[PDB]
Amino acid sequence: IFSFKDDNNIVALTKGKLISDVYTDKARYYPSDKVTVKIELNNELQEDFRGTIYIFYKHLESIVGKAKIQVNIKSGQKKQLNIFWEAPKDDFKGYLVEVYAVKGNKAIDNKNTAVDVSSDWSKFPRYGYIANFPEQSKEKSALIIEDLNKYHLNGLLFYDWQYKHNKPLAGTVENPDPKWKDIANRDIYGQTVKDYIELAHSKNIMVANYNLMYGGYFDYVKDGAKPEWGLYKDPNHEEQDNHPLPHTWATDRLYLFNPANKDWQNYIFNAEKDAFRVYNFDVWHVGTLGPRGMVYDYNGNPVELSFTYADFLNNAKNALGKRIVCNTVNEYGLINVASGADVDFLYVEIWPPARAHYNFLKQTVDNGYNYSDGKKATVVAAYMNYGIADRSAEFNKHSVRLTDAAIFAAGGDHIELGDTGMLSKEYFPSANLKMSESLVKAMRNYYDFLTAYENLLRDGLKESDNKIEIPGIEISNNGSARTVWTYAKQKDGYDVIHMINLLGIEVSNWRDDLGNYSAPPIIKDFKVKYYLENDNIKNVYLASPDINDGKVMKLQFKKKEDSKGKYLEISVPELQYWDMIFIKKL
Amino acid sequence: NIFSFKDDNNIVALTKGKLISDVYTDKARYYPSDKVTVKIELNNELQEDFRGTIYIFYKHLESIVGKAKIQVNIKSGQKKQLNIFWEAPKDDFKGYLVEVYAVKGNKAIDNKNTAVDVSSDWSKFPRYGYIANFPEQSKEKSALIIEDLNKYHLNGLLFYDWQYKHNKPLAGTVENPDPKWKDIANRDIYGQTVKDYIELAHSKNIMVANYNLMYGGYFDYVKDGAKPEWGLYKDPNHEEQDNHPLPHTWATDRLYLFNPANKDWQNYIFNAEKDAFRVYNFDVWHVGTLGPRGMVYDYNGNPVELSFTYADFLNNAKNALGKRIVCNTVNEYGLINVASGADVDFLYVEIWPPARAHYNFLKQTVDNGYNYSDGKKATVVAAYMNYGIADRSAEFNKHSVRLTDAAIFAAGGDHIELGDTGMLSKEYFPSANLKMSESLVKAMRNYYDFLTAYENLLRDGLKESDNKIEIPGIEISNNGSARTVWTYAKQKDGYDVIHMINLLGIEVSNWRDDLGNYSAPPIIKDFKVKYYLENDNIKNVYLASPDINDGKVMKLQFKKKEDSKGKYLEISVPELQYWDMIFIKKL
Ligand SMILES: OC[C@H]1O[C@H](OC[C@H]2O[C@H](OC[C@H]3O[C@H](OC[C@H]4O[C@H](OC[C@H]5O[C@H](OC[C@H]6O[C@@H](O)[C@H](O)[C@@H](O)[C@@H]6O)[C@H](O)[C@@H](O)[C@@H]5O)[C@H](O)[C@@H](O)[C@@H]4O)[C@H](O)[C@@H](O)[C@@H]3O)[C@H](O)[C@@H](O)[C@@H]2O)[C@H](O)[C@@H](O)[C@@H]1O
Ligand SMILES: OC[C@H]1O[C@H](OC[C@H]2O[C@H](OC[C@H]3O[C@H](OC[C@H]4O[C@H](O)[C@H](O)[C@@H](O)[C@@H]4O)[C@H](O)[C@@H](O)[C@@H]3O)[C@H](O)[C@@H](O)[C@@H]2O)[C@H](O)[C@@H](O)[C@@H]1O
Repeated sequence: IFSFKDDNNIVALTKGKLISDVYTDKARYYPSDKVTVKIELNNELQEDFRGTIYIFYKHLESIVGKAKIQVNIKSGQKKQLNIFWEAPKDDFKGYLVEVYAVKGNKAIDNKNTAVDVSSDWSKFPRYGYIANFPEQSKEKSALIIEDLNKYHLNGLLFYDWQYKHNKPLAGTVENPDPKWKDIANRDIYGQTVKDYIELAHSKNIMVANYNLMYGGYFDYVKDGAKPEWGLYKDPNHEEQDNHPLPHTWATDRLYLFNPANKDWQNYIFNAEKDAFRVYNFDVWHVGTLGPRGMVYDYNGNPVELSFTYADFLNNAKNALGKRIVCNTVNEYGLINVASGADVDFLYVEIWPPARAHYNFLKQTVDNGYNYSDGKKATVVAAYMNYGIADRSAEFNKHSVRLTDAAIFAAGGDHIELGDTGMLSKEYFPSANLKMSESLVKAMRNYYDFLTAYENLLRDGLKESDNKIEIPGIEISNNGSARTVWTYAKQKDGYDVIHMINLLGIEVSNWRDDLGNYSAPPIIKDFKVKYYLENDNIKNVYLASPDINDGKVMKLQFKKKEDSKGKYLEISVPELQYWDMIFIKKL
Repeated sequence: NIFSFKDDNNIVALTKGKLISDVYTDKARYYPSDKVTVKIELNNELQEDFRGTIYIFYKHLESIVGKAKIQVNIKSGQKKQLNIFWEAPKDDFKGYLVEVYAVKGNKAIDNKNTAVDVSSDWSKFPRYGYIANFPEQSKEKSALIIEDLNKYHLNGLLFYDWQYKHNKPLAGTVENPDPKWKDIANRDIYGQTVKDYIELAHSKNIMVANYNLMYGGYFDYVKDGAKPEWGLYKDPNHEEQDNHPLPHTWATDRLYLFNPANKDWQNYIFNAEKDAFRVYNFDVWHVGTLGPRGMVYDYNGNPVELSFTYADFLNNAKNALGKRIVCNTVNEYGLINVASGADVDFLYVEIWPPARAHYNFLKQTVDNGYNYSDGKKATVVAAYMNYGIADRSAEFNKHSVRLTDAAIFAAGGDHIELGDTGMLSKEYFPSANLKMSESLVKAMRNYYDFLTAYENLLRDGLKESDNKIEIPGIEISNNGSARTVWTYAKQKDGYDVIHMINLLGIEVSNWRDDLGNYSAPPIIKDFKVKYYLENDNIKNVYLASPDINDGKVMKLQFKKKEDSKGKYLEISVPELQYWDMIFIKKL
């Protein structure tokens, strides 16, 4: 009766009319932790409810637990219901949690959440951000943290919280200044920073401190940095490299330093040590600005910037006793960081206008996997609808979903959600684009999916060369326009096939610069052919954040053979944006 | 066997180059069953008369597919040329090594090799070069230059800055072409030299490519009938047309850019090109691009993302002209778009430091072109060597130039670097301040023979292999890291192939060597390579290198073994200097 085909499942009639929300107390759980599932009921059935709430805990295709609770709730009344569960003992596992409201012998509402059991964020990063630190009650800060925990975000990057790039702590360790100007002359309140950190930590969220690897203000000599540590655009120390900034900001430019200079390292590590002593950050998120052209140290020797990164980052980790993440802009330095630096995971920011094609969302994640020999996960910053980011306007709910399907299916994570809603540009506080209610609802599904299926998306997978066909439909393996983008991967116990619908896409630009993409065409009851070596295939499944909020469905299939060999012919009921087929092997 | 180098009757070492002065062929590529003419130039510098035998062996990978011999009497200080005729075997898209030996008594005293490519079309195995200067000159002089380039088996040549204007390539009319004109840099171009080169190139089965941008026009383009409505703009109000700035002394101060998706621009530039192709018998339009332009808009203020306009422009150009098309995607800007959607003969990528400085990019550029085309298009790379010293009069670094070619060729690529001025040092092809030393020329002859002769093992039906490689005692990498042997494996029908590229003398993984000061790699002799291979139906193990006996295959000793990581072949390698290709023949 919890099956949606079943005549005793009228959920489509009454969806969201009893179950208002479902979420958990934390972002991440240690094995055997108590998990608290929180259910918010709001009876909008215009009728009193006297029934039962069913909860199923699922690991991929399997039921790993269930619970039921009788609940009455009168028309127009609200209630909360908490369900308590012990996280299973296996580390690094994702689960879907399915909640059903049942009256009589019939399911009348359903909503899902997810649970990530991971002892460390670094295998399955789900990075978000906080860009604003105004004076506000701890109570208001707690509400923002609760909002973000809905998406199971397990890391938060605090963007432009610090005082100076070469002196992040305002005041001193013995007496910290409670208020200061950031880079853009915004007011930052230290107590808001501290509150966010504590609230994050109570939900097992890692908190990351943004600063550049190599930046200092116009007046860096006053604070005790030397021109002799600098990075220069010429071999005669005339023009120190720099990042120009708008004239109302705290300094007219950030001057750049040589990361390989040992005096810069000692100086910046000491300044950060002070910041980490006052503000209980877990991570230093080390920013970079990407390739800088031909550059030189003070004495005119050329500097190969990317060759300096790993040494800097490993020394920084040792100096601070904290975790490190480095942003390799446009993959500049990614090979060097992936193979040599003890970073928690890889982080790649795309700046435009190269890397516009959908395939780069996949390929960036593939490069991170290959250059790390499969040891590091990859986070992508890929700012959606960037061409309209100076408009008072909305994120396009279609292109945002396709971009996330592209990154998530490839085994990546997309840094996009935060206190201001969603990122529209590299300056995180810029918030001219808002998420509509429909997009928010999509993101809840997509982030539940990213969590519950993490074991099939980015755990022990290799690329498969088994051929896929979708008879009658144009396909591509690389995100080409007017195709279903499809490719396969394999791991121990499972083969996974992804289908991403670009049939509505005329031009394969993931960014959707006018914010005007449309709903993909919907294909129902079609066939996929998967050319498989082995015969011991008992079951084939599908899950999609577009279909019943990520609930697994068993698919019909047949074993067949034609001129290209043996294959499974898989019956697929529906594709909207993104479907994940998964085949259970031995 | 007196021809093997380990044999004591082979004393080639002492008298190398003292009798066989050169070996080469009449054409760049051959159709199946064409007559192949191998030309052997003798110059007896032995200081005694020679009365012996010249042996020619025709090799396909490990196997002898033919042989010939001719006894020769040649006196001390005499020169003679032999012409030896062979029939190209019937299988298309095959490369061969041609080994020439001078034997006196039972002793081999000299050796020189060349190669032969049997290909009915250049596009599978492109070997692209250039011609940059078109002064007034005799056909006989043009023929000598084509002969020099043919030594390297170049099967296509890009004519760079031959044309009159980027928006009007033909000077004069079709019926009355101007016999000469000024190019974009105000150099004198002679029409007859362009024509002579085209004709000479065709006689050797060399494709000739006409350079011009996709979307460029001179400062006075309105006079020539082009409209600013077709243009590409840096703002949405059509205030400032996008442009490529040029020196003030040149024919135009700048090249104004147009929107390739504008059908009126297409129609105009296709007609302009149609006239040039009616006069000059070019085979290919090599369509230039400048790479990313930032945010650009059409005349009405609509944003244009350039990379997504390329494929359709190129396909329309091909259909309008009836000619072959190639398009350069600068730093891969547009590469996926062209590779997946354009009917180009092959892919072409300029790659630039600092972003793409790492050795890995030489391989990854080729891998991308291959993956994005679903294995259907070959890739050519432009990577201008020793760029940092290229404004002053000097020599190329012979070590970094070899390592760059090893990396490109091993990956299944080709490198556009050789032409009328010697070798490329800048993106402005005529800039020729760097010269190749004699020793580099000698290496390039070897490397281009190797590129041709081993084309079937380098870029014909190969996939990446995940079979483990170890080199005990030596640091290795799969990605061109500094202070390693760069090694990886590929497999095809009948062969596994293992490349080793020696980056042990490299401090920083940077292929360009901007100061021109890279050193000879260390030489590693008599070492072991472990190659973990499941199947044991192995026929033999071979090695070829352009650094060792001019590309001649050697059979290697190996042993079947097993340790905790699985079964492996322990392969004994006599020597690695720059680049070895091991290949393993399956049963
Ligand atoms: O007189 C003293 C000077 O002489 C010499 O330099 C002359 C000029 O050469 C070039 O311009 C002449 C040619 O212009 C057109 O073709 C331009 C080139 O098109 C391709 O290369 C594109 C691009 O590559 C490099 O930039 C990479 C990348 O960098 C980013 O910063 C940028 O945002 C991206 O858009 C860009 O893709 C390179 O730095 C840049 O110069 C190039 O524009 C193609 O592969 C090249 O072969 C081709 O040259 C025109 O179509 C041609 O007919 C014409 O010959 C050069 O662009 C000018 O900068 C030079 O002034 C000496 O070499 C120089 O030292 C001296 O200053
Ligand atoms: O009048 C409005 C105009 O300015 C606005 O944009 C402001 C600037 O934003 C960025 O620079 C500020 C930023 O600079 C460094 O960080 C640069 C980037 O590097 C990191 O690695 C990271 O990945 C990025 O998120 C980060 O932005 C400092 O380290 C950091 O503290 C500062 O915030 C741009 O780089 C500048 O070009 C901009 O001027 C407005 O958004 C624009 O639309 C207007 O141009």
